[PDB]
Amino acid sequence: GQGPELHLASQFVNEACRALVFGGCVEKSSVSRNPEVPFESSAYRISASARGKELRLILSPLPGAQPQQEPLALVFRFGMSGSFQLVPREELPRHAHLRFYTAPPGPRLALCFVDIRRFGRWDLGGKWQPGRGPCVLQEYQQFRENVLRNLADKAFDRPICEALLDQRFFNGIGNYLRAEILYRLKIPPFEKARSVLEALQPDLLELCHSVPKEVVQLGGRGYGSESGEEDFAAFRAWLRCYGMPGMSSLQDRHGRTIWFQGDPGPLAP
DNA sequence: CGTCCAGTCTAC
DNA sequence: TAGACCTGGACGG
Repeated sequence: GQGPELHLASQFVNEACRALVFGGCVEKSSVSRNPEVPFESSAYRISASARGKELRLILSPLPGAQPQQEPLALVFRFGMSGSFQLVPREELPRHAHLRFYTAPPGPRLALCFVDIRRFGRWDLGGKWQPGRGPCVLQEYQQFRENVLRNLADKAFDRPICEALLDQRFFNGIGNYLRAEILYRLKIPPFEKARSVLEALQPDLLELCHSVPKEVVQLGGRGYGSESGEEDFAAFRAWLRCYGMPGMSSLQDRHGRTIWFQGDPGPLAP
């Protein structure tokens, strides 16, 4: 996911788990190289927040739950295919690598971290990844300032399309978003990043917030009340640039495809 | 059958 | 920097 997907995933955990109690251990699949979660409680609640391209779960035992335990926080990065599903315990999807089991009474469910390609990670601290800048959705002013006060950084020597994937400065922006942001302003993707940002000290940094916010406001992205194909219709409709007919595409220097209209820009391959 | 395509992370 | 990390779906032969 990108920032929107991580944000909706955290909203899904919050609404779906609002009225559930979990019990027992946190089960990791055998094949996952991520760490075992050392956590057990007779009764705990699960809640979530997103920052950029990370999601933090908090495991919160109820009063008197046993064995005595403090709340535990886990931070997830989703990679290409990470997600959360709430499923009936004996219909686990394939590639459910981390499971949280509801406690009785009621229908026995599992909250699953599901990750086909296993690019996703999680860590035992609750800490956000040091080096990631502020969330473009939830920390706009901090995000904007952190870019504008570090324009000398060699990160801004690169093309604007490459700079926009640098999670030190645009935590939450990924490949579809960089195409959608740059198309809204018709900024050539291979313009020098420092050139587009010096010109700023509704601009590019504001759309780094408002464009991803639009996706959040659509809802869906796997987390909606509407069907899987229904939310996917709404998203494909909203996209104006990414993989759309009549648009150009090039490989950036890490081989990631950038979609654009018109002038590729000066630093183009 | 085969190829190609869809965000870090780490060893050069 | 360039390759590694993975699975599956679309498409070509």
